[PDB]
Amino acid sequence: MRVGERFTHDFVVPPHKTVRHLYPESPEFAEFPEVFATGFMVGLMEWACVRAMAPYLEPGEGSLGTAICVTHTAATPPGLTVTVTAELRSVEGRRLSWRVSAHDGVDEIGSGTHERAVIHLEKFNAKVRQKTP
Amino acid sequence: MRVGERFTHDFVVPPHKTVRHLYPESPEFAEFPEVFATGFMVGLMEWACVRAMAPYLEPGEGSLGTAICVTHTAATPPGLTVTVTAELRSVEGRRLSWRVSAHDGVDEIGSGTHERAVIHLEKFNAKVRQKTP
Repeated sequence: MRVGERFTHDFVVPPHKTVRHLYPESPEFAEFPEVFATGFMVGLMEWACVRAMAPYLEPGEGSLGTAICVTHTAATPPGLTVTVTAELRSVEGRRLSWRVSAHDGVDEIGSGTHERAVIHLEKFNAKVRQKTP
Repeated sequence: MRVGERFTHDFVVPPHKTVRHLYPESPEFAEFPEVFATGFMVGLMEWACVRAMAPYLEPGEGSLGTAICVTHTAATPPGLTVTVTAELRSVEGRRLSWRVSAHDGVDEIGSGTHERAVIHLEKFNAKVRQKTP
């Protein structure tokens, strides 16, 4: 995969991706404005990068997000379409860095960077099960 | 509200806070490992800060996350307790900046900064309506 390549991905925001839906178990978020949650915008940014990566993984491999650095600069109600642009900045071993950017058809809603690590799934899964209570 | 003020928030990770649960609409996340998603980790760090700032907000005020910049350095299967620490690093009028970190009892899982803005809830909510389809 080539540094500089861009992938864009569109998502109509449903009613259930507001801050109250991220944590339905939180009383403290229960009365928040009905806007797209930062944690859901982050997942939508990961989703874009994972889709861009998928052609380049060997069977048995996947990836996990290892860092996120983004701003969230305008609020998005349900119904608008959020487009995420993921651009490859670098590949160093199993580490990929992305520039990630999102716009709701009205405003830029956020941007910054995201890093992912390529993992061997069977091995990672067996390791992480050994910390399971 | 006081700079260097610290809040701890403990949360037992349930099975439904994996990558697959953040976006059940996504075929691409369907076979990810069953570990605590970044977007849910972001959410939990935001929840810690909203709890800490609550006793300082005036009636009719709330807040929104305006930036998240964190690493995610180890994985967490359901069942472990994630403890988030939120330490206020600056307040300048409406803008609060927190140093956030989380550990799952076994590993430090993540570290960085979270910014939030105090909003006038009626006035903000009116602004969301003028862009609601």
